[PDB]
Amino acid sequence: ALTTISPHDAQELIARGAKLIDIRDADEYLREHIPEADLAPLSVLEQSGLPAKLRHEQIIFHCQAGKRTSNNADKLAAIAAPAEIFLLEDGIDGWKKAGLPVAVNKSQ
Repeated sequence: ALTTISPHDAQELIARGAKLIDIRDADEYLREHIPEADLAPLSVLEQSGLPAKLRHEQIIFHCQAGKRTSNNADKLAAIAAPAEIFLLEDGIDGWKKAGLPVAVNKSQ
């Protein structure tokens, strides 16, 4: 189910109970961390497979500012299956769409 959403409403699903699988770096990005996310890179999505531990009804798949997801966003949707997989409109904004900073090593 190669589908996507808008960086405004997508913040409703996640806030509704949607797991956000970040298929990005870990330590390289350890600096910042979305207000949720769920470490699950191709490595894990492959070696581990579907994010069962982070599987519910509808799971998302994104965490970039436009690179090349569509490349393997198909088999990927089948990797997190059986489940409703979705992509995040080219734009890491979304959560930042409302000028909201992610979880940094120093919040307070």
